[PDB]
This record gives sequence, structure tokens and C-alpha cells, in this order.
Amino acid sequence: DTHAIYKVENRHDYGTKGTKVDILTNHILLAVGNDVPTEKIDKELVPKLDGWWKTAFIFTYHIDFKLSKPKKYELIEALLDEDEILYKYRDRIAFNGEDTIYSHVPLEEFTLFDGCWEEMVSQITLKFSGKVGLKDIYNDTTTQDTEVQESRMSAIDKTCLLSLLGAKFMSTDDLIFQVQGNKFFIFNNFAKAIPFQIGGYLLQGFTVSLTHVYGGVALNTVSVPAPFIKHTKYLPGDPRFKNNEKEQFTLMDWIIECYHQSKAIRDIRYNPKTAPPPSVKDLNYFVEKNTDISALLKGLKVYRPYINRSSKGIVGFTRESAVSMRNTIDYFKRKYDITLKYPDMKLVNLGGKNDVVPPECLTIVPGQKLKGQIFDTKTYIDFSAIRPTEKFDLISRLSMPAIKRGLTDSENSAYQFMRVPSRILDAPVVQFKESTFEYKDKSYGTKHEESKGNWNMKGHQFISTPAKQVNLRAIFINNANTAPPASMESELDISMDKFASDVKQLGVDFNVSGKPILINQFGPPIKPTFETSPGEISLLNLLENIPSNTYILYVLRRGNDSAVYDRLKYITDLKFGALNSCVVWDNFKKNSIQYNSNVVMKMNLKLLGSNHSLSIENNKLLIDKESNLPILVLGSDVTHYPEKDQNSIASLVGSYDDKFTQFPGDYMLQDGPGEEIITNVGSLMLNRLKIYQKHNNGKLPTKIMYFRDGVSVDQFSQVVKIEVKSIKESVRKFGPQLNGGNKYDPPVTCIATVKRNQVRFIPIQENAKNEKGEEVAVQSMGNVMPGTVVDRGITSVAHFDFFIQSHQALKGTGVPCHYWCLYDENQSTSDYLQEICNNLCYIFGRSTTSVKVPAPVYYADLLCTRATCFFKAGFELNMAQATVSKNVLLPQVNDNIKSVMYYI
RNA sequence: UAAAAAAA
Repeated sequence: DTHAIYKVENRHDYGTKGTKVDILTNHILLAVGNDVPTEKIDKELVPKLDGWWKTAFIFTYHIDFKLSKPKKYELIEALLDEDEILYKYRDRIAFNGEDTIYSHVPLEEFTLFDGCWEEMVSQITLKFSGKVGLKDIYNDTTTQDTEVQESRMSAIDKTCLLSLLGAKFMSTDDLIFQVQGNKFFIFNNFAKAIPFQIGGYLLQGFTVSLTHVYGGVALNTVSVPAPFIKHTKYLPGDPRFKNNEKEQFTLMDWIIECYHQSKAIRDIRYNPKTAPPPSVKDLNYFVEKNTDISALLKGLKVYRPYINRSSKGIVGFTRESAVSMRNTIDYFKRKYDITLKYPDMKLVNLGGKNDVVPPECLTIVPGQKLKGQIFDTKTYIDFSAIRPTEKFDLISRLSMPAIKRGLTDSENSAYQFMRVPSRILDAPVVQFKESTFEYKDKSYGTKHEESKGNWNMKGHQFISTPAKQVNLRAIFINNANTAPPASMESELDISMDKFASDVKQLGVDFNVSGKPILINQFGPPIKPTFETSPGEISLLNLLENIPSNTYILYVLRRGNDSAVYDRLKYITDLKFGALNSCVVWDNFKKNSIQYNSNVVMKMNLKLLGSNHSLSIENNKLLIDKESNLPILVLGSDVTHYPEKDQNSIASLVGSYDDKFTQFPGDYMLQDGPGEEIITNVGSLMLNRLKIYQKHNNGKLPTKIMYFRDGVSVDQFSQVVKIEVKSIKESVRKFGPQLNGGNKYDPPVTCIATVKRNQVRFIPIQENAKNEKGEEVAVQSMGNVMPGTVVDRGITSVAHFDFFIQSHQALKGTGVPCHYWCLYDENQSTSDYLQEICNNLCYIFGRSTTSVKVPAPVYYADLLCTRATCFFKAGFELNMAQATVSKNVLLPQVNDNIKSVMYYI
């Protein structure tokens, strides 16, 4: 007859439970929807902002080019900047930045594009693609149709308005950088910037996007960090900058810096403040054979200040000096009146024909991205780890000027952060073996708040631990070009013994009385033809002659060896299916009982144990009452591009008991690059069921929750229409062949989590009354108290969505997870869903904390991450040994561990 | 690769 209809779920209620407090969010209300009756919101609370963005018709033009966005984008501003006629309209014309161009005015009124439908203008083709009324943005803001609201969220008018706001932001007399189309960095004396790695600084910018809320339209702003190449003597803030922002800083001045910096971090106690300045013989070898700066110069765009907005980039470094060039110093001394201070320095060339100039007089064009991998992660991370009070100021102080400039017509109580209501849910009860941890609310006075969703294992034991003493065997992977100190054998024997003794107190009996085994030269296959290295050769031997009941503890000499870790896991997990944990020597050797205690936590899980769970009452609400059979909780993630241009990897994990303590799973190569919809996710449902029925006397789950991670909004329709349908259709098929031939169609709810978003919260109060009148803390570490639930004011018009911030934000300003129930066959109220979401954040079994997203999702991410090591590990080989089959790129794991959390 | 958290 007719196919069935997988429609995205409409919101049906709001939650009620929890301690109430208002909080602020980084949103501004632009407008109240047109379909909201004037007799609804006070005339004073409606934002006094009108303008073009409310009531305008925008010309749009499709536009082809002749490829890198760098060139196109650069191409457009060039026209917009090198023509005194168009320049006047440069706050009214915007790039998409590949397909279209938006303009407040028509482009056919320009004596420029005559024959596009002066020389550079020939790489563009214009085609008027209609007009866009911007005022329809403010239309269906009450409409309770999840399909309409979808088409509204990812709409042309929304993209137009956003992109035209960018135009306004960009038209200021201040120096301003556009990065990836929507991130703007302003480089004035008030900017937040620190020197970064080599020849670079970090800079705090901002970005805006607009989100539809119920009746109607909000603007969201958040700060963004980016690295750039240093183009100034001094960085903003420094008082030597306020005086001369334009104090001479040539290309040479930059290379010296990079020299000092490079050696000061590749050698220690180098100290540039003492170290003798390079006498130019060093400094020529450097700038040619040293990738720490060659890669940066390769392409670096420079200025020629001695010719009196055209930056020639570079090609490389010549061989001839500034003196041995016939003369150059004579040219510049006579014909430009300048004395070359480093005339022995090799010169650079800026392409043909013969346009060659010395670095000593060649300034660097601002705003250039600092290409490379971040290696100084600590600096990068600390730069952005700002607490909410400090971070909301920053957002306000970078955004508001630009936004005010944007929202006024091309010739202040409204610009303030939305205040929304929140509710703080109680933490569940954490269960250990014979003990509990329930946070009891208390006043903000002492630092008591900091313990909600943040305990430790002290005076506690794991719930379930291996029955038998098990054999723990050290293998010292010696991933270094030098043999380890003599005092390491003794140091490790010490460490192993203490480790075995500490974890006994948690309930884990290890027999550590083996003898540690050293493996030098371990590493990935190497050269087309590769042959296995030692001591992979050594290790392999070791692994196929491994005793029973043996847990491998890999002690890495140097941490951070991506290539080594991937292999150790590839060989031990995938090939051999042997239980193993890695540990980094310089940590392990400190012998912290806290370090050791966080390590067994993983090991225990791997040995099928259980560390902490929820209380007996808490678990009751993930149990179907109708069958006294727990719910099958699934998590799935998708990671993209494991290498170069390769197929994405999907994973699915699932619970199997009523304790929700263990989540094995399976992973799978997608059949395309950057494919986010797991089109055949149902095939992975087969093991979820088989191990479920194993731990439930042969019965199949009667309810199913599917937590789907990492989808954007445009994909919600397909998650429901393709993935949920696939799950449903699959269990309907696998069901019968598992329960004795009977009909199987359990109801599934599906909740997508988006844990990376642009929504932030700042607390307003230190305390708030609970329902008994007792004043009680509602913030911890200067962030909103975990878990503040927010489902009003900034949530969608029609979808069943809510924010919950489940974790203590130990650093910076925490990021709440945005949950959307996309599909629901078991009539779940918001109070129900919000509680199990928050609750599931307390049974992440490798940390003593509540985490920022339900355990199933974190587990699914970790599994995707591990599948990526397997992929990456055996890949160079699979490019040689060869398009390639799925199970040779990403093989299945050994059957031994198909039902363990080897990814933990 | 002890761990949660903050940045991409």
C-alpha cells in the first residue's frame, strides 16, 4: 500500500523539575516574530532595532570562477577595494563565498561587469539569481511544523543576512581579518594577543550566527581563537605598541625572531636575552634547510614599502648575496637612499622576471594564517580557557561595536544578553561497592559546589572486579633513539609493585610478579616495499606465546607517539585481541596513587568489571516496567577523513544490563568521504541484540534509545528518515531470527546530541531557593551549576530540544550539550528525557566525574577514535599492497574482544 | 598514551 512516515518529532511539553534560576546567554534578540500578537510581549521588552535586515529586498547573483577560496575571496575584495565607485558599496556587497554574491543594490548599475553576464574582472561570471526578501526571516516564528522550521533554519534569507552583516563588520577603518567566511578578528591596540610558536601570535576574534527561537529571532555571538603570522614589532596590549603600532618591523626582524624562538624551544636554556645574535652564516642555512621557517616563507605575502595595496608573495631564497648580485646595495643605496644592514644575507625572490629584493626591507602583509600543526598545545589551550565572566566581557567587547555598526542603516538597551530561565536538576546517586556519593545542596559560601558531579575513589571500592588474581605484565616500549637509563629497570619494578598494591585497595588483584620486558626499535613498517620492524618482530613473538590470564601494560618511553600508539593498538587489539593498557613512563614513574587509580578504572572495564554505577532507584527509570527489562541504550558517532580523502568511520555501542556500566560495540567504514548519515546502521544492531539477550536470559529489549552524535541540523531529517528507519527495519528482521520466530517491533526514541555549539551560559546569582526555602548554590567554578537545564527562550520553535550542562567546567566556560529528541515512540515527557540525559552523564566509567554528554555518546566517540587508529595503522601498507575493499582498510577486530570495551 | 575540563 503506502510507505510509513518518519517525521521529525514536534515538541510536546516543557520540563518542570529542578531548582529555578535565571542565567544569561550569549544571544541578542533582534526581533519578535511577525506572527506574535502585539498584546503578548510588553512594548518595552521588544527590541528597538529596525533596519534593512528587517525590511529589505536583496539582489543575488550566482557567480563562477576562472579555484582555492583564498584566490576567489581575495579576488572579490580586490574589485571592491580597487575601484572608487564600488568601494562606496563595499558594506552592501558580500560573497557567499563560492556560489553567490549578495548586494543591497543591483550589480548591473556598475560600469564594471559590462560583459560578465579591469583585467582580473575576467575571471568572474555574473548571473542575477533573483531577489531575497529579508523580512520573511521574521515570519513563521510560532509555526508548529518541524518541516517548515527546518527549511527556515537552513534558509537562503538567513545566510544572506548573516553574510551581509559580515560586509558591515568588514567595513571599518580598523584592521580586520576574515577567516573561513564567518570568523572576524580585529587587530587594534585593544586586541587580545600573545606570541605563539614560531613567528606567530594567537588572537581572539568573534563570530556570529543567527538562531531561530520561539517568536522569534536571536543573534548569537562567541569568541574564536586563531593563530596568525606576526607582522608587527610588538603585539596589541604591550605599551610599546600603543605608541608606535607602525614601528619598523621588516622581514629580517621576523626571521631573527623565528631563529631565537626556534632554538629556544628546540634547545633549552637557550635564552634569546643572552644568546649571541646570528652572524648571518647560521642564518642562511636556517632560512633554507630548516622547515620551522621554510614552510612559513613558502608563499608568505610581503610588501615593498620603498615604492610609493599590492602584496607580492614569495617563491623561495636565492643563492647570491646582497653584495654578490650584479649592484643591489648600490641600487638601494643610490636609487632609494637606503643602507643594507645585512648585505651578506641571501636575498629572496618574488617571482619573475627578475624581481628580487633583500629581506631587510620587505614588510609582511597582516592577517595571514599561521599554517602548520599546533605543537604548543598548552599555550593554544590556555589562551581560550577564560571563565564565563571574563569571556562574556570579551564577547561583548569584540562583538558589540561590529554588531551596532552592522544593524544601522548605511548613511543600546537593545544590545544586551538575553536572560533565560534555567532549572538545576539534582545529581543522581553514584553507587560504589558498599558506599554512595550524593551531592547535598549547600550555600555558595565554602567551595562545596565543586563536588557535585566530581568525586574520587577514596574510601571506595569498585562494584565488580575480576574473581581471580590476574597477571599484569610490563612491556617497556622504548620509542626513543637511545637506550633507557640503568636506573629504569629498578624504577619500574618499584612502580609495578606499588601499582599492584594501590589497586588492591579498589578491589583489583594483580599479580605483578612477572619480569618487565624491554622492546627497542618498535615502530610502524618502514620502506614500494615495507618490511616489519623490530621489535614489532619481537612483540609479535611475545604476543602469540602469551600466558593465559595476562594483562599487558605497555610502558611508553616517550608519550605522544601517534604512529607507535596506533600500531601497539592495531597489533594487540585488532590482530591479537589481547587485553592491554598504555601508560606513559614519565607519568607512571611518579607513582601517584591517583594516577594508578585512574588507570585500573580502564583495566577493570576491560576485564568486564564495573567501577561505579547509578543507584538502584536511578536505574529504575531506564528499565521498561512492562517487562522488567532494561532499555537498550545505543550511542553512535561518525568521524571523518581518517587519512587524506578517505571514507568516514561510523560506530555503534550499546548497553546490555540494567546497570549501564558496560557498552561494547562495533565500527564500520562508511561508503564515502565525509558521509555523516550512517546509511546501514541497522546492520550493527545485530550484535547489540545478541549480547543483550545473553545478559537477559535470551530476551530482546522492549524499548530502545538511540543517542546520535555529531549531526548538524540539516541532517536531522535524514537521521530520522534514514538511520532510525534502518534501525527499526533491521530489528524487525533480526528479531524473529533471534526470539524463536516472533514479531519484533520495539519502540525507539532517538536523541541527537550536539556537544560542540556556540551557546554559553553565565550565572547571575550565587544562590537560589530550592523548594524548601533554603538558599542554595547555583554555580560552581564560576560557571552555571551542573546540571543546569535550559529549555526555554533560546530553544527551537517546534523541535523537542533542550540544553543541559552536566559537568563541572574545570577550566574556562563550559559548553552545554544541545539535545534534540528527533523521534519518539514511547511518549517521553521533557522531565523524563532531561533526567536520564543528565543521569547518563554520571556513568562514564573511566573518570570520577559527570561528563559533558551521556556516556553512550562519549563511548561511541572513543570507539570511532580507536577505529581510526586501526585504519591509520595499516594504511600505508594498504595503499601499496593494493579503490580498496572495506575490510582491508578497516578490518574487524579479533572476536575475543568484540564484546569488550577495548576502546576505553 | 591516568583522568575529567577548556581550544580547534
